[PDB]
Amino acid sequence: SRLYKDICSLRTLYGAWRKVRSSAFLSSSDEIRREAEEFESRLPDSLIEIQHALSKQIFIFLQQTGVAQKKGGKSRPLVLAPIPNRVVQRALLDVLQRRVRLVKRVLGTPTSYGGIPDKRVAMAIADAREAMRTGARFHIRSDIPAFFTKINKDRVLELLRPHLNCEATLKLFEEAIRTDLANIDDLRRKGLDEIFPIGIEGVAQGSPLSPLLANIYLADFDLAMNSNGITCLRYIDDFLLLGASLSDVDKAFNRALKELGKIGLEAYDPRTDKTKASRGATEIGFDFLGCNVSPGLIQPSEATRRRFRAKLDAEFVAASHALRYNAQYQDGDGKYSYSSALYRIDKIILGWGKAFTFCNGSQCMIALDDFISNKLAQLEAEKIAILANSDSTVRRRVLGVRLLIDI
Amino acid sequence: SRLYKDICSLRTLYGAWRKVRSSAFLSSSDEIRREAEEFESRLPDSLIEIQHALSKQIFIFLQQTGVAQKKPGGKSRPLVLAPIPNRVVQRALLDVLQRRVRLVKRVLGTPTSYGGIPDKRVAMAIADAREAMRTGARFHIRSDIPAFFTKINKDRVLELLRPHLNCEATLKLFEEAIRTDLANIDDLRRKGLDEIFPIGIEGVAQGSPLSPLLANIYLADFDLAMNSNGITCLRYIDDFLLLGASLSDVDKAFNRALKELGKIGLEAYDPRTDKTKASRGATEIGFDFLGCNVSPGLIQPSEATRRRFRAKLDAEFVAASHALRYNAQYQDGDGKYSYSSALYRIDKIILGWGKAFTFCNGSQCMIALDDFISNKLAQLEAEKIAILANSDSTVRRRVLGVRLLIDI
DNA sequence: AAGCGGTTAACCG
DNA sequence: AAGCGGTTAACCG
Ligand SMILES: Nc1ccn([C@H]2C[C@H](O)[C@@H](COP(=O)(O)OP(=O)(O)OP(=O)(O)O)O2)c(=O)n1
Ligand SMILES: Nc1ccn([C@H]2C[C@H](O)[C@@H](COP(=O)(O)OP(=O)(O)OP(=O)(O)O)O2)c(=O)n1
Ligand SMILES: [Mn+2]
Ligand SMILES: [Mn+2]
Repeated sequence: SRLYKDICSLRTLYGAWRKVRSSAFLSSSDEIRREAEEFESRLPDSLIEIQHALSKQIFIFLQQTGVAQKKGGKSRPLVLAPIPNRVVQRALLDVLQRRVRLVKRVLGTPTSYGGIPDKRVAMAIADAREAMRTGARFHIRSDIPAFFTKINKDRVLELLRPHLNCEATLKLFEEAIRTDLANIDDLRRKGLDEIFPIGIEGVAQGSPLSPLLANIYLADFDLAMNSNGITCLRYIDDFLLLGASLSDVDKAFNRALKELGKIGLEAYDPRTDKTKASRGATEIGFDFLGCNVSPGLIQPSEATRRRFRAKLDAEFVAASHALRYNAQYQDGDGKYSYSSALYRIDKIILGWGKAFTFCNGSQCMIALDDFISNKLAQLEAEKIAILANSDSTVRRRVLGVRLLIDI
Repeated sequence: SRLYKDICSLRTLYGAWRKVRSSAFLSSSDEIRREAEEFESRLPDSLIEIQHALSKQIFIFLQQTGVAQKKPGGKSRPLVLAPIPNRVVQRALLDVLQRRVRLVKRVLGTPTSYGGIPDKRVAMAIADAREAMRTGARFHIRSDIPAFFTKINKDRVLELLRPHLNCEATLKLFEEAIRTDLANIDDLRRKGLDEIFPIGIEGVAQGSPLSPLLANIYLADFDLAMNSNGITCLRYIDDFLLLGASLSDVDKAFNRALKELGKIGLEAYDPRTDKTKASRGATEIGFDFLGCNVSPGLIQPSEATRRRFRAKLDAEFVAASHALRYNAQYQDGDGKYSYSSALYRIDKIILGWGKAFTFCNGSQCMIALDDFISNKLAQLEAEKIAILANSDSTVRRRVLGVRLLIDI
């Protein structure tokens, strides 16, 4: 089977591993990094082993580890797997997306944008604002509660059996999407087992296949909803319905509830969940994918700016505490030294402002820059007060220039 | 042959490629890493091509590029930049020669040799020297070989390793790897820089992984001869220390060293004529070795090493002051030299340097260097307070180094 | 247009 | 103790 042969090819497996290591080497978890160093060493052989197993069809997905990601909703069920699992999983995604028509068709879908190669949030935001200015005068925006968890692996499998034409790739794909948690007993003891995809409901959050799986799951939804003069733009779970009449979108959301109902999914009702979903005249402006889409103006959603000001606020108080602490105290992290804090704050402004460069949030950005400018001025004066009466050593640990005598 | 089989191992080759990739991917050179990313793409095939060729013995080293590199003094480092396949096969050769060749493992093994050897550091040599002093070595001569890589003779190196390798194919690969062929030779000849590069049998390429091992193999006869008759010779690459009970014993040793070096075509800086490259005198008073000042009681960074550090730090502060003035009036700033970014980098320079001399015990000069830092620092604050007193918010953000969202 | 062997950003050849 | 897809470090799911 040429499809299966691609999966066992060393070009694919090394391509996949390149993708996996790019993450592992940066992992906060030392074990993941070191497991990757152990895989990077013996690299020709460490992938040939997998290639060998895959070829003789005796590859074994190792038991995973289910952890709880700090989360509004229930702690995200993060399924962390060994490197060979992640490598074989990333391999499957690469071969599926270049060789399977249904996959490329699902990637092709014009109204789907999340987790699709060559597709970005900005493109959706553009299409949305294009629908207004073509007769979109009202909206509903909603998302699927616990989407992955409610995804059914039996429906996933049944949709994929036709377009696979390789019973071996079917077995591999089947084992790829199972979750066998090795810490299951500890997880039962905390009463946490039930949120993980240990049964047929759910896909592993943390597998590379799951976003494709999700997008395949809503293939039917995407088609049904783009009809009746109602335009639906979906990024992952989030869907924006755009229409001429409030009545029209209201009915469409009702059709959506039935459409997601067939496949086990609900959708936050805008009137019921104003903080999770939205409804109204597209003119008032609406929040979508972190932007506020007004037809005159487009900018990051207030919540995104709020988050950003809160992260900035935290850093600045962190610095102030440190400036007093470093004076009169020998030990400091030095992360919060004036030099380090400003350096972090500068790169935070870079990283965030870099993603919103498409947005024109200038009235808001100037306020965010006004917030930063004021915060910067305060700390500067705060430190000069302390520096005004300070010996060289104190200023050194305050400013963040290490002392050689203490190394 | 097991030796050659080893070199044609894709695990051997990939190991070599990993080390080459780590260097090329951080390379300042536009050309060099572009070449490396392309090799990382197509990686599976990129290396089998080399493996096929190595197994077939059809492998061809490609033409290299010679670069005279400005060095302190009028001296130039003859850089030989090679294509990625050259570089991979050469690191492959090094990795195999150092794990399978008995002579090679013995040369790395020698106790008195420390440069470019795995599991070996400058401190281990400084420690060995102090012990020799503790057991009665009260006088020393320290010297260096001029242009050592340039004067090594490939034919002697081949003669030394030919009995040990036991494979004609390994020997042929080694000869091709040692050899230098330059694409840029006509341009160098017009320059007059052609002679510096190892185009001839004399010399070993700088920028080749093999060349540091070759030098250790070349000086192995010197290492045994020097460590005799009450004299301990400790060598890191070219640099050598002769340790003895009496000045006469060290003086006699230097003459012996020149003779051992002379047979192999090498020479040493004279301790009386050149203060910078050789020293002579009593170990009880201090002497410099490998950037350390080795006193029987105290070890510290050497005075030259501290001057470099003081200059590197001074440069950083000069740049910071200039940018302080520039980032106020203009917007074309580099930002690397903004107050926040400047102070942050200086801190990490101070980290890395103090980390290098943790094996030293002298605090007096560390304290004086700390004082100099605090002086330049407080000056820079004076310069920042001044500029910012007459400043709007936009200038304050450009000076301090907290970029504006508007300018993204 | 910037390379190599090595060490706990840096250091030594 | 920390994962995934996608995009010009971050953002969005
Ligand atoms: N860091 C990650 C990783 C994966 N996903 C995936 C899994 C979710 O099922 C899907 C939908 O995105 P949501 O943020 O809406 O996630 P949930 O549907 O789980 O949350 P909620 O119940 O709050 O809608 O996106 C995600 O959102 N965020
Ligand atoms: N950055 C460096 C420093 C040194 N070396 C190698 C090649 C040199 O020939 C050898 C000896 O180091 P020296 O610094 O003593 O250099 P030279 O012997 O070439 O010059 P000099 O006459 O100044 O001693 O170490 C190197 O490859 N790269
Ligand atoms: Mn959701
Ligand atoms: Mn020299």
